[PDB]
Amino acid sequence: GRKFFVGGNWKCNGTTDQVEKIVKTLNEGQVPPSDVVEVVVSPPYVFLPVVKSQLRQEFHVAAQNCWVKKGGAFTGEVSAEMLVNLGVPWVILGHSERRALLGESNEFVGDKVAYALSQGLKVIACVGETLEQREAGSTMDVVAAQTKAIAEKIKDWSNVVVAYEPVWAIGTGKVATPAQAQEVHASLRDWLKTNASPEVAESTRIIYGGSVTAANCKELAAQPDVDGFLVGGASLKPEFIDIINAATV
Amino acid sequence: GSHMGRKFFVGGNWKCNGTTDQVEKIVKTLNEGQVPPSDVVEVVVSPPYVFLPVVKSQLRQEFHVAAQNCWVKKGGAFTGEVSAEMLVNLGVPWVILGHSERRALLGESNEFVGDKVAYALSQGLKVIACVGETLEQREAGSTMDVVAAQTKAIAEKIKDWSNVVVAYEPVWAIGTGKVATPAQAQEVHASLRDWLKTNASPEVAESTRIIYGGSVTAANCKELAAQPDVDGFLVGGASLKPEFIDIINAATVK
Repeated sequence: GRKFFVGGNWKCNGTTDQVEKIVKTLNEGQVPPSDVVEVVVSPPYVFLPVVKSQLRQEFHVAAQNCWVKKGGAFTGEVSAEMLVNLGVPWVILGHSERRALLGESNEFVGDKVAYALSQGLKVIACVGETLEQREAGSTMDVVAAQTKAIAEKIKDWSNVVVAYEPVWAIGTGKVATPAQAQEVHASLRDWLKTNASPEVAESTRIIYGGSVTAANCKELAAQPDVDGFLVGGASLKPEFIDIINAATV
Repeated sequence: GSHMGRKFFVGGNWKCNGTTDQVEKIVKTLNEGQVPPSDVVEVVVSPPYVFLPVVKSQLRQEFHVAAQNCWVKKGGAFTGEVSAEMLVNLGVPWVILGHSERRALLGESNEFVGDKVAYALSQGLKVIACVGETLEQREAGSTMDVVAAQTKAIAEKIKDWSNVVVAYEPVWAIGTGKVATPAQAQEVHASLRDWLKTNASPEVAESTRIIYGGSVTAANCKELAAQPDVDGFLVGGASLKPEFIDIINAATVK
């Protein structure tokens, strides 16, 4: 039904030599065919050209962010139409690090997703609640509000992937387990069924954006409402190849 | 009067503009341009992040590239951001920090910008540090209160100003319908240099380039260059155009 999706978010990491090595490893990696798994890798802006030119054609690149509207007098920002012009097909929007550290609001993220889609980008849209929010019993309230801010602004989900980030397991004493992931993914999919449409809920990939390793990827992949991963640290490692192969689960 | 003269400095801020073929054309025009030698003028061009590779690879030797921003500290778990050490590794020697658009639209605080400048320098980047007041601030009589606060936030975090260029942006004359005269630019630049004299040192005041980041065209660049405390420009829109070459040549006014 839904094609397994694996995204690698490099975050703010990379040197010319390290990028050379990562691309070599990606290109030499033994992975399932493209009808089994969809693979997207996301370098920092400055490495998008060299990665896009060297990367195997089954794998596509994503920017880690883009501006909320048309380009122009926005020093330091990269516009959606700029990325599209460059041939970059994907963008990550609303990552928890940008919501938390760069103050990106629900509404701001929703507007970014809508604008990115309008220019022809495909979007990985991130949602997720904090430990405080989870312990207050507000997990679905918060995730619903984040997702609604996006849903209100778009009317085509065909090029959207939703990533759930268990922010409550970042820097805390808590581990997000596959059972816990599945519970949120199922709840999110039900939210989509009720608030977008049953068709959108059925066809939209919901990927897990918690810690993903070779050690836990297969058990995560086996959860019925987990459609793949947004990988953090392991995306910089040969381990990423093993994670992609969890698609066959 | 001990210090060697300040080398004229012309930076081009492309802002959030650029396509593959346009960027190719811009760089070819720069490469074909007749300009003074590098002992007379220092030229820096600042493309969006995604065009830093191709611009660096094609741009004439005498000219150097700048990023339009970088992150406040060491890299890591900061999705969407680009670290100073990453830029150094890529071979990008300059960065623009504290641009008025980032202060206003991305909410970059005085201290945030000051931390960015200190960290960029610590990694070996050269910095174009931007300051300037809004129309409201200017009409409130707060021009130097605001610019002092912005500049203090940088000054309190660094010792060595050698690789800093300060850009004064008359935000009050950017998009408001007001214009700034070269006389008004000179007034602020002189006041800012006097602030540096007292709050850093007279040597820092004498050696530090203070460049004008208001509207610069081929038509007004020579009169701006003629101002004694204007050491060059941070050019906006004209930096995408052949006109940028004419602006670089205003260095000979000195």
